[PDB]
Amino acid sequence: MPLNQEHPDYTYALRAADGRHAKVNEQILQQSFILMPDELVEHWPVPSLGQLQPAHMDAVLALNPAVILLGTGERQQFPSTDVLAACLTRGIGLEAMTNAAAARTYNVLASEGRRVALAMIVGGLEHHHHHH
Repeated sequence: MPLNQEHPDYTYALRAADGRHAKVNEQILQQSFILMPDELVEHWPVPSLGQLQPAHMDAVLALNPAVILLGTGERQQFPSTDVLAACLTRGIGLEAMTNAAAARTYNVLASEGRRVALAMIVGGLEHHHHHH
């Protein structure tokens, strides 16, 4: 018998990440969130990496992953070198990509079965821009 049961619920799948929005199954997220093969962490109050610090990634470090895929939506920017220090010492593979690219790498790692932390930041919090 498959010994992976007891309220496993339904396996969430990422359908499409455009960079400003993220379509998780049928859920449209427009913020920053952490997806892992354990649960979905919607609560990540870091919409901009200008506040990105191990102190706010502590929750991520507490989960203790092997590789962390950071999606910068469509606005690619690298995390503070301060963050890299904490990652390097633990041996954490922190990768900064776009949501489109991260979705591909996450697919591979999901099939590998290795603990990957998918941190998606979608830079699409705004609405109807200026034209009416």
